Amino acid sequence: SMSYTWTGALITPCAAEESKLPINPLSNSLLRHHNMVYATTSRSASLRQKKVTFDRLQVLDDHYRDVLKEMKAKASTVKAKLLSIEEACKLTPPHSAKSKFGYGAKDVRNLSSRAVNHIRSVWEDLLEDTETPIDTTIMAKSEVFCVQPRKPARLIVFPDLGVRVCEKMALYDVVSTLPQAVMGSSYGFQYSPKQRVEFLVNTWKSKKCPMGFSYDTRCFDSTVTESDIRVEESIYQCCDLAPEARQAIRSLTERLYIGGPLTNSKGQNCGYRRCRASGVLTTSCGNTLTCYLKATAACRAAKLQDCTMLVNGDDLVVICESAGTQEDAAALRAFTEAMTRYSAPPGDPPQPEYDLELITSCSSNVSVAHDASGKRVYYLTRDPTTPLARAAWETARHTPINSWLGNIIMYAPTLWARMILMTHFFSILLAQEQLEKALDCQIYGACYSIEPLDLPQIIERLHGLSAFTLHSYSPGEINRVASCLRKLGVPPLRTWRHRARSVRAKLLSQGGRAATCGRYLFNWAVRTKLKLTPIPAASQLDLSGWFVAGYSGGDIYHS
Repeated sequence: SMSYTWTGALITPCAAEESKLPINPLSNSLLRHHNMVYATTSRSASLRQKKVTFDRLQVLDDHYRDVLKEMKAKASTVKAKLLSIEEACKLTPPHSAKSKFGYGAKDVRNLSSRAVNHIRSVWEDLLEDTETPIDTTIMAKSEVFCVQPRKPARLIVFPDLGVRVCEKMALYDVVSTLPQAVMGSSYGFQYSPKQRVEFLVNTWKSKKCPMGFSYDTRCFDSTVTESDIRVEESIYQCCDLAPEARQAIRSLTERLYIGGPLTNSKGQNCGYRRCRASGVLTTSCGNTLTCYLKATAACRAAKLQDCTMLVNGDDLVVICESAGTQEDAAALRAFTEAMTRYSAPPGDPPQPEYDLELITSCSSNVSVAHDASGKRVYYLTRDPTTPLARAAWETARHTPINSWLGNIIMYAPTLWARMILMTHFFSILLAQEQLEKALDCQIYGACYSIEPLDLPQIIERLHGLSAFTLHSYSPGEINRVASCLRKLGVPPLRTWRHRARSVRAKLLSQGGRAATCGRYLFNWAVRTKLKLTPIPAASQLDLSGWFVAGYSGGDIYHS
């Protein structure tokens, strides 16, 4: 059926939309070519609609059903708990979109009487009404990018804050625990960057002759069918659940997940969704499950040998035993026809790779570097263009989320993150004495509140001490970085080394946590390097729950 249907009304914005990168002194010392940095706005929604709207084709087969039975079997071992209104409220992000019922995020997080009563009533309605479609709002997503040799805004769809709190009560545990129990090592959100790199390399090294490929589904969300969502429910249904939870999941599937009416910010009727909503709690879990089910069966259909998959929602990467150049190519083509039949047509065409570093999954790839001793260290990196563009934008305007902080944490080992992201921002946090001001960043969809001064502990725990001593990067990584900076108008690396020397100096002067930041994060700036030893306060840090599950668009916040 059509993924979408439109009345004709337009996807509208609430407030104004900044699209051009301002001419700010602070951001300008970072990226001079400001006209190459733009932000999507509703003005291009039309273009996205035209692309995400289409008729879905799906033909299931024995392979699909065998894989589904296998997954259900594992699902059976799970026992999910219903969350208390309190627990679910504390998950609501402080800046989560307010409800159209006289209360918002803050009121929710605060167990305010009004908010709570509506939540109670919304929950009761989920238990009594098992059919009535549930309203959702549709917005043009505002994301920053660099021009190309422009991308239209993505569309987000989400129910009222009230329903969102109920989703958490009935599904937070399920989506935080089931993916793992079902997909085992193949579930990607269980791995921290280091861990993922480990899994990729060990896997690659275990194949007699490895062949790997990433597979890009053309607009995954709109490809998810009513059947996929029902099959996804059938899996949640194998869990042990409290009666009201089982009903809440049933009602939520029929009234929200499978589809429903779309309303713009003006309260007008935009159309109807019959595919995945990008802004619900089960979006990450559903997509990882759906994509895993289809890919596994497709691998069988294609006869790929001894496959090892890693799934992160719609992102998919596969490593298997090579059967030969020609064979692999045909096998990949088979795999693709299988996916197309399962309703997961390719975007870019999948290409077989025989060098791990060439494969790109989750927008990242493996690269090598050496530590103090010269030992080789695999780490995860990526073309730094988007990260940099957003760093500049986030520098010129105050934004709800700080991708830079999120990128430092996920790419702490990279050349650009250490030399650029670290220098620049610490430089600015000093000048404005906000090294202690906690900022919100995002990790796998979840919103985290973090103090920059904690970065050293965080980084050590998630990557190890080598993250502060990596050096002698591969030429390809260096060239991509250098090339990038030239393109964006960002000062060359030598200039960053100089700036870092200053930043570090000032940080050390301050002593305390700051002095540590300078000692660990910038040890690469000096030549008479210090001997970096384990940071005490690190392991004392509670990082459990940091790399357990994805929550992209799940309205999750536990910090």
